[PDB]
Amino acid sequence: MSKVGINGFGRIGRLVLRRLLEVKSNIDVVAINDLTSPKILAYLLKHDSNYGPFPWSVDFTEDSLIVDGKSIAVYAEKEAKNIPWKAKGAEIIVECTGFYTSAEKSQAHLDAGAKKVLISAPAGEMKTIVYNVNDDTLDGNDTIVSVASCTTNCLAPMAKALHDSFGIEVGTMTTIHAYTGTQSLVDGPRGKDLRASRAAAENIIPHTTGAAKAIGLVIPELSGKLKGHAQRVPVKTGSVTELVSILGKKVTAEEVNNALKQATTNNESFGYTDEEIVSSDIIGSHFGSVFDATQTEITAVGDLQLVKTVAWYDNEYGFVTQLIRTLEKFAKL
Amino acid sequence: MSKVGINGFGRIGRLVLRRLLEVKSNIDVVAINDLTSPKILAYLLKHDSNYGPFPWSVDFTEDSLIVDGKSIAVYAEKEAKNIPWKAKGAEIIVECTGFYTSAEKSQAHLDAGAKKVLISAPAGEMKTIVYNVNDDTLDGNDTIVSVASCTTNCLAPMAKALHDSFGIEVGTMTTIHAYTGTQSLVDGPRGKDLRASRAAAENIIPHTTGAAKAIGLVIPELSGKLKGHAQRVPVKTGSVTELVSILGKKVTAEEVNNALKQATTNNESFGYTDEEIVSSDIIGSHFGSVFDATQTEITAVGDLQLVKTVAWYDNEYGFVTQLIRTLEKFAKL
Amino acid sequence: MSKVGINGFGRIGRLVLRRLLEVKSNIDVVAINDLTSPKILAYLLKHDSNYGPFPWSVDFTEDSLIVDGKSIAVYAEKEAKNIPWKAKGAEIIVECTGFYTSAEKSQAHLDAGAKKVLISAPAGEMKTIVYNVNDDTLDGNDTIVSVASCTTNCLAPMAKALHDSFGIEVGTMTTIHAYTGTQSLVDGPRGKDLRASRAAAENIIPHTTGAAKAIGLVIPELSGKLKGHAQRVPVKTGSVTELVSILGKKVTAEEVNNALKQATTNNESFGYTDEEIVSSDIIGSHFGSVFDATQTEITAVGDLQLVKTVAWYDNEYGFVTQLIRTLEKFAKL
Amino acid sequence: MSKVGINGFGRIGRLVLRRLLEVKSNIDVVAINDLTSPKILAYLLKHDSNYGPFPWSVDFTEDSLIVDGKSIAVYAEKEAKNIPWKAKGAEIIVECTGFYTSAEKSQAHLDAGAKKVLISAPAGEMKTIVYNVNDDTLDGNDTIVSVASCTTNCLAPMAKALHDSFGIEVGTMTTIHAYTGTQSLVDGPRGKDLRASRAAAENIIPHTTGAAKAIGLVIPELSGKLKGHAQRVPVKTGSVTELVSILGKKVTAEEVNNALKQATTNNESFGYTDEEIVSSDIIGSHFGSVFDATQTEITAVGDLQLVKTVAWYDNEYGFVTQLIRTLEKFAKL
Ligand SMILES: NC(=O)c1ccc[n+]([C@@H]2O[C@H](COP(=O)([O-])OP(=O)(O)OC[C@H]3O[C@@H](n4cnc5c(N)ncnc54)[C@H](O)[C@@H]3O)[C@@H](O)[C@H]2O)c1
Ligand SMILES: NC(=O)c1ccc[n+]([C@@H]2O[C@H](COP(=O)([O-])OP(=O)(O)OC[C@H]3O[C@@H](n4cnc5c(N)ncnc54)[C@H](O)[C@@H]3O)[C@@H](O)[C@H]2O)c1
Ligand SMILES: NC(=O)c1ccc[n+]([C@@H]2O[C@H](COP(=O)([O-])OP(=O)(O)OC[C@H]3O[C@@H](n4cnc5c(N)ncnc54)[C@H](O)[C@@H]3O)[C@@H](O)[C@H]2O)c1
Ligand SMILES: NC(=O)c1ccc[n+]([C@@H]2O[C@H](COP(=O)([O-])OP(=O)(O)OC[C@H]3O[C@@H](n4cnc5c(N)ncnc54)[C@H](O)[C@@H]3O)[C@@H](O)[C@H]2O)c1
Ligand SMILES: [Cl-]
Ligand SMILES: [Cl-]
Ligand SMILES: [Cl-]
Ligand SMILES: [Cl-]
Ligand SMILES: [Cl-]
Ligand SMILES: [Cl-]
Ligand SMILES: [Cl-]
Repeated sequence: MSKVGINGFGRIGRLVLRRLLEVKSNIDVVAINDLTSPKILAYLLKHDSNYGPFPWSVDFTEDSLIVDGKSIAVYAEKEAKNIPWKAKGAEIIVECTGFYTSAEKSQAHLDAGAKKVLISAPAGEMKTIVYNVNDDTLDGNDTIVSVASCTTNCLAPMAKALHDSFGIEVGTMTTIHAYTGTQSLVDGPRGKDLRASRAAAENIIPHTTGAAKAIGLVIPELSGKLKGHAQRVPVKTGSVTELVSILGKKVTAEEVNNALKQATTNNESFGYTDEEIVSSDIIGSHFGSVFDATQTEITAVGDLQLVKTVAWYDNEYGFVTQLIRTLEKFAKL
Repeated sequence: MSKVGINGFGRIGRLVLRRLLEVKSNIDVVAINDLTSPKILAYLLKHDSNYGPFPWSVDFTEDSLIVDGKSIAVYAEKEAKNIPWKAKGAEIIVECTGFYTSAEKSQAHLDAGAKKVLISAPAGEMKTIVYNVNDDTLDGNDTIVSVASCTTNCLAPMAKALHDSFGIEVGTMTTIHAYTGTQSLVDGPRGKDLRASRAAAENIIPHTTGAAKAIGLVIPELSGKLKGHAQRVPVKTGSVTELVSILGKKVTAEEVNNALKQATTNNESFGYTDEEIVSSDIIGSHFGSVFDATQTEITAVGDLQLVKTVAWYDNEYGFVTQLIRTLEKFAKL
Repeated sequence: MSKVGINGFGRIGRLVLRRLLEVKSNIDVVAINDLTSPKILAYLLKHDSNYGPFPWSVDFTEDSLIVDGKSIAVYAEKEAKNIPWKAKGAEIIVECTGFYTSAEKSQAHLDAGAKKVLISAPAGEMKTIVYNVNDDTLDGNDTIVSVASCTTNCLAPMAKALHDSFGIEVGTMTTIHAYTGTQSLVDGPRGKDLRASRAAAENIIPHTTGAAKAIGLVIPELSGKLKGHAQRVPVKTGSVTELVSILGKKVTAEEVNNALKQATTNNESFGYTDEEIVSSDIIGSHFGSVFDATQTEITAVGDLQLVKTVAWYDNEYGFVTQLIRTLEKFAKL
Repeated sequence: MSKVGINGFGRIGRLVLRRLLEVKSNIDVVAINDLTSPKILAYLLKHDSNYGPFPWSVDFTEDSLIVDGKSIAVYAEKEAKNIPWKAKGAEIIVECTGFYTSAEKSQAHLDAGAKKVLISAPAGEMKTIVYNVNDDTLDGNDTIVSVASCTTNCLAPMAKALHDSFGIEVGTMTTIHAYTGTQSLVDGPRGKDLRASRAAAENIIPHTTGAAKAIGLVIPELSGKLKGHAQRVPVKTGSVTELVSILGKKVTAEEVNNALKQATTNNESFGYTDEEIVSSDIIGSHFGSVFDATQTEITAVGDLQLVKTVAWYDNEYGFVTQLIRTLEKFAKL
């Protein structure tokens, strides 16, 4: 299967395409569905506030985009059941709308004539892959899979290294996270969630995330052992996850950092830094997660020890590189 | 005619209530319509990212707000014609949703039992008032009235003063304007305006406005003599309007500033400053416009002269002060 | 009664005046030292990007400010020993410059003729007060004293309550903190701290703070039990401190929240909220810290329990209210 | 000579070196002077909040940078007359500190052993070059020259084009400009410029600029015929210049646009767009100026006409491409 449709040509959807082209995948994006015109999708693909001009030619007709000379159909169907995926034979749907995050809802793509769906968000109790952590759980028989959230892709590889080297007995995470499209520009209603109603670029905004809760799906041994949340803050992309853990062994910072260094060596999904970087330095990252040895902290009082480990992530592009790695493997099974 | 309803309890609508309590108007707001729950409306009213905590007590029930101890009904009817304005006797509707910006649209509130409608926005060729420029044109027969935009309330008093003192033969305006809820948080579709699709807190974004174009509604002798546009920029509120004019007389800067100063004297709508202020100093202003003498500029070669005059405005609260002066006059006709 | 001098009329030092006038304190501020002219200090006092217009009249002469009709002498001596504090009889110095944060350095004010110094920052091993936590350790003999940081003033009352109710065995803190004047507007050298060189309004920036490390000066039984750091983010003021603890007893969330609530009752320094607030809601707070029951989290596995507690603080005005409470007491001893 | 030194390794100084490497220049940067250590300079060069990772290797020793394998000497001499430019034979100094913006001040570099200085800012009455507008006025005997400001490089080619096609009789300019390091992060003294004291990322801040006033240095026929100013706003780089002119002929929008379009054809310095861009789309531009046809406006009343023309500019990288074009020519004369 080398035929993809993108449902939801948003921040993640457009970057899926940009990254497919960047790595010369033999995947062919043949169709896109959204809620707008080809003219507007083309404007948006061409001009990006976070990543700058598209590196390839972009043009449009009344029913398509022309991206680096290839035609991609554009549809505007509110309900996935009505999307004509059969029309151009879209086999694998990259589900990036946020509105189909369960096997029940993403079934509508299959009903509509697609074979597989890769959901770009947590999608409940289904297979949930962080590339280079648990992508060997994938088989030929899988039809609807999740690559979880940006935060899950940041946390999982750090948690996994810690769990493998030291054991994690219990832990809590806080991500200091760039604001996203689910939040508000000015204070006003945003469904039921009171905090999401507040002006995102003018506030620190606590926010729920399931990355830690649902880590069970990626790292089965940590199931139920982690909790966490986010503080959404006014940067446009680039985020950082802090994990505070009780480990199964007494450790030093040096030891922790060496264990992480090993886990990131020749690891295309998981990077390492001992440089004094800030969030803008992670924009454009090709990793799902970048461990930052400069922020490691061990608080010890006798036999008790809290270990804080910190990893950066580009919640847009960095996450997308993990989505594509997983897509490329999903496509070959 | 002292009982009011607010349709659209947004940036403008919530501030309408705040300003009304602040000046202890004899006007009572007896009902609110929006699209959400009293809980959410009360949360937004209590906590404001731009003006801080509401200065009175705020609580709610399943169908009401309780503000400063007074009960205000809350309805959630998306079509104005369905709002049960008669239940609490709402007579004047302050229309702040953005969705009824015409006589044809806003007459739905009359169908729904109200007596008059004041529209918080330009609304085509109906009676349109900038308080202390043309509120003397209001009469007993006016049933649907507009107060034009924030930008109109800024531009008009400056243009009026220039018109009366010197003549404006032609002019062009640029307002450098705070972002608003019609813009986008992250890059993505925002109706059909391509620029409006771009991340508002991360861009200078050219934006069309009608303030100059429709100035004839407020200053009839300047009908068709002005054009202009906006540059939307990343401040939360607070804006500034520049007008470049060919006047009907040769002038000096001191002479323009003195004329403006005279027009702002005992003028509750139109302030003056010669202080080196910046936009956050205008937040919370009780004027619709504050002329800034430090920015006046006369550019002349022989008989060819360009005059640049600049005024600040808090496009949320300052505009709201104008809306409320207009409302209090409208209610006593 | 007591005559005060302010050294460093910056963000903090200006708000010290504002808050003293706001509470109608008996303290008279008779002198200010900074590095600039009365005209510039008057401009800055009058117009504040975070708190708006000064609530009292502000004027200047060539050597003073006139504030609400009262004269305050202005000096510009970069070395504190050259400040003529005796000329106006300034007895208590509020040291707000950043450059005299030790007993040895602040001694220069005593040499220059002041009697006491209160330093608006950590200042090594001196008496270090968080009002309503340990202000009872002050006595008539103290002549140089610290009120620690904003973060300490947020952290200490929350750590005190947890300590008093449950014991803290070990803990780690992260504060997501507004940017301040120690940081950089654009990427450029900023002393020796590499991360402080980076554009503050455009980045999440890891940053060291001694709040947790030196907490033993305020709560001696927690000496050595806490560590932490900051992430500096693009909000202009308003900050939040998370603390992850192992406590000496097993607990529920409700139980933690009730203990904190009791601790905040009739506590003018330490507030409580169960509302879904965001950082701009803390701006202008009259508390040093506001505990947020909505963010409390207990992660538990077997007999292991991590407890996350979170408190907001207005690192500018809120801290200042603490500084003023301490100042009022220190001046009467 | 082809050996260059940079004085002021700031936003402009560092981008000078990046651009020199990017276009594979002949020029050999042999020395840098600033105020700090090689370590700090290396960190700043390597990590850039606006343009991302340096595309070449960066290391340092105690007295040098090593960039793409080449050693560059670092000095820390706050007075230019003391910079030891003869040690590595720097012949042309790119003066980017902002402290030597006159002939008399930059003479210090010649006293210090250099032959020529190119000042990255206006510097009074000396040859002032906007590349592809008046670079042919440079000759073999010029030793101190200016490239003016970012704004000048944006305005001049638009003005030149309008002047050549229609005549400019008189005109006034407003640039909506990214904040820069001359401004303040938080409200605090900034020399004598009151508006520069105010928090740059939280305000619209009127600011003077000589772009229009000194335009006669670049286009002598326009001397005295233009004036203008800036509004500094909260975007990190990327700016826009609006010019309102009385022209020598009556025109249509299409006529202005086609004339501009012709002046931009095969012009490496002056670009054209008819796309609906916003400021972030100009970041990384290799033009000094990009004329934007979508914003052209003609306001006409009988006999009279005002013509608004607008061009974007990356006040950092864009301007730097102009500086480098000029430097390459200067070095070969
Ligand atoms: N932004 C991030 O940092 C991030 C990171 C990882 C995962 N995700 C997830 O990826 C998904 C997309 O997030 P995003 O930031 O790209 O959101 P977005 O809001 O930028 O994009 C959503 C796109 O889907 C379209 N859309 C909405 N409803 C639709 C429908 N019914 N049919 C077709 N198109 C529809 C919108 O028009 C838009 O173009 C979400 O599930 C999100 O949780 C986002
Ligand atoms: N924000 C400004 O600077 C400004 C200044 C002057 C005028 N205005 C105008 O005032 C009006 C409101 O602007 P705002 O900035 O407060 O917008 P907003 O988006 O903050 O508020 C609109 C409110 O109306 C509600 N709403 C939307 N459709 C509705 C419907 N059918 N029925 C009931 N409620 C509905 C929304 O839920 C929201 O609470 C617009 O016409 C706008 O142009 C805005
Ligand atoms: N969030 C906060 O801003 C915050 C919170 C708590 C404590 N503090 C502490 O308060 C102090 C001041 O912080 P700020 O944010 O007000 O800084 P600031 O930079 O806004 O103000 C410092 C003032 O000191 C002046 N100054 C510098 N050197 C001087 C000298 N040698 N003599 C006299 N004046 C001098 C400056 O001109 C400026 O007006 C620091 O110790 C800081 O850590 C700050
Ligand atoms: N930033 C822009 O948008 C822009 C555009 C065009 C021109 N310019 C001009 O270029 C010049 C530099 O601007 P910038 O934005 O790079 O400034 P900046 O503040 O980023 O850089 C100035 C550099 O000079 C160093 N410095 C200061 N005084 C010094 C001295 N006496 N000796 C040696 N080094 C010293 C600083 O440490 C810093 O690294 C200014 O003249 C400015 O007007 C700036
Ligand atoms: Cl469906
Ligand atoms: Cl959780
Ligand atoms: Cl209706
Ligand atoms: Cl117009
Ligand atoms: Cl506008
Ligand atoms: Cl620590
Ligand atoms: Cl000028």
